[PDB]
Amino acid sequence: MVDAFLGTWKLVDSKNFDDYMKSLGVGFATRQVASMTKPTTIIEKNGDILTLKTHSTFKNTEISFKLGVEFDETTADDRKVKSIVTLDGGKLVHLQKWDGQETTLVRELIDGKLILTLTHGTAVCTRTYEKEA
Ligand SMILES: CCCCCCCCCCCCCCC(=O)O
Repeated sequence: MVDAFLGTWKLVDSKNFDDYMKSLGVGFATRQVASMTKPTTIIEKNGDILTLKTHSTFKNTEISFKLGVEFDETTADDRKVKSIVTLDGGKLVHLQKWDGQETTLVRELIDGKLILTLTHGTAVCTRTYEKEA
């Protein structure tokens, strides 16, 4: 179900990421470096466990989860959240909850590119990844 998302992906476009980070309370210096960073995202499965790595010259993260099963997560900006990832309309939807707040990280495939839409508050960021061979 999740197989077309699997592999290694490289950031090739970013819109409104500063808006998104600022909504989350990320400090100006972190936003400044992040705005010039191009992460690599690696999505792997082993049975129904998915592992999603984000690698960069600035911050690295890694999460493992089962679709539809809540997990604890500590984000790149150091939020401690309750998370769930599910498939919805063919999109990989990651919902994070903390302190009554929520953010969604939605991944979809369009013309072979991986489009990540990040929403928090009114901020909507779109980041595009292309697949590495
Ligand atoms: C990984 C780049 C550094 C961002 C660090 C501070 C903001 C983190 C915000 C939450 C995570 C965003 C992930 C964006 C993405 O995977 O392209």
